[PDB]
Amino acid sequence: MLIAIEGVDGAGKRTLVEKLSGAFRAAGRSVATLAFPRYGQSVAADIAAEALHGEHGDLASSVYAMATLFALDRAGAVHTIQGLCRGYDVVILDRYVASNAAYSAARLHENAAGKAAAWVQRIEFARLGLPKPDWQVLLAVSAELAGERSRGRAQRDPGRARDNYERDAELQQRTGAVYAELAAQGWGGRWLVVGADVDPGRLAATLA
Amino acid sequence: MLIAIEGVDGAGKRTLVEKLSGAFRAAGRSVATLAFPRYGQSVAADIAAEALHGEHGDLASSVYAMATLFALDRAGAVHTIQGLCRGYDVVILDRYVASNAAYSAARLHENAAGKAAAWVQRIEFARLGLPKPDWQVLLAVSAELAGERSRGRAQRDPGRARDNYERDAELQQRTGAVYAELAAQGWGGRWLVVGADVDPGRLAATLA
Ligand SMILES: O=c1[nH]c(=O)n([C@H]2C[C@H](O)[C@@H](COP(=O)(O)O)O2)cc1CO
Ligand SMILES: O=c1[nH]c(=O)n([C@H]2C[C@H](O)[C@@H](COP(=O)(O)O)O2)cc1CO
Ligand SMILES: [Mg+2]
Ligand SMILES: [Mg+2]
Repeated sequence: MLIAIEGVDGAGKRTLVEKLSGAFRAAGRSVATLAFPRYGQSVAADIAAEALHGEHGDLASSVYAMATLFALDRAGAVHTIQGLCRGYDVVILDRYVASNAAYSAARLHENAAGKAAAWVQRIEFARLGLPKPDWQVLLAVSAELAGERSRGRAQRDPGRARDNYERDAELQQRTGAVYAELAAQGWGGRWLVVGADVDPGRLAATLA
Repeated sequence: MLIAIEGVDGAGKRTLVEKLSGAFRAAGRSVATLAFPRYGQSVAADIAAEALHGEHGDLASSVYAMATLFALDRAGAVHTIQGLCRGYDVVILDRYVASNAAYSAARLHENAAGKAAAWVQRIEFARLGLPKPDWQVLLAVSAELAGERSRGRAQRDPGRARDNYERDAELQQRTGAVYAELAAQGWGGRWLVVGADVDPGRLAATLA
């Protein structure tokens, strides 16, 4: 089974991933995890990160260019995803194809039914062959609370300064609204919306 | 030996490549050839082409985004280049790293000493590890004559319509001027400037 954890920056995805993986393991299932962007593992992922922190000229100014780098990152991990799925019972991902739809739609002030989300659909799933997730969990959180966690993370960790997207409070709010639409739409597969208080044991029972 | 054939669109590079490869073979050396962008062989190369023909939203509007896709294309062919160099005596390329410097510098109205050309240097050679060419041949031609060949190619071949760069006569002229600077500078390795009348036999003797 392939599970994707989605949400805005500072929503608390990586933590939910560690709590979830533990719950599945306390249930007897082997678990594997992968996080996108795969920093350090692919040039596409790295150039993208550097671009969000101000490098590579006008790269980050193009909404479609950024989406492409993130998609090229995933395209390079297809065999790896399939391998993990064959050998493990559960595979949890920290962000997946839906992040590209939500952020791209939000940067262009479009909704989940817009052209950007449809573009991601056509390129990543149909063309690049990334397998659709069995489940997509949306850790819904107030934009204010999320931004607060992102700002705190930057204050206490020099190698964790916020990037362009994280400094745009408006983009984070719109992205939140697009995510909520994607879920109700069942975009790319079935979704499950949870909050900060979601119980890891029950949650893992819903996804089992 | 690694040889790169550079020049503006319609300069006549592919033809010089077929005439050159024949001259080396008539000299007893095995020859191998590769052309960039590697259309059909890599997603990066294909998205780039589609973008130049009007697809993928605002992608082609970013100078650095296009340069990145072309570089990602090459990055994926490094092992292939090295393999060809080990097994063959001569390897001729239809366009290589210098095209990214010339076109990028020209789109930004910079010269060969500008930041764009320096960026390509840092990312493709130093970071991605593409081997520098032993020789870089610049097929210098009048911008007018080149554009004339590009327009004729489009009239007689439906699958050969000009792309964005080819329709910009001003970009083609500036790109020509940047190329001439790159050569005099010996950018990326030694250069050889030739014209339409260059003799394939002698030329191949200079590169032998
Ligand atoms: O496909 C994507 N599209 C996309 O826009 N992103 C965004 C989310 C962030 O602002 C950034 C990477 O974020 P992070 O390292 O916090 O997961 O890029 C991330 C991905 C996944 O790679
Ligand atoms: O690195 C590059 N940078 C770059 O700007 N180009 C340009 C030249 C063209 O206008 C186009 C591809 O051209 P062509 O198929 O005629 O070789 O992209 C081509 C390459 C090589 O890939
Ligand atoms: Mg982030
Ligand atoms: Mg061309």
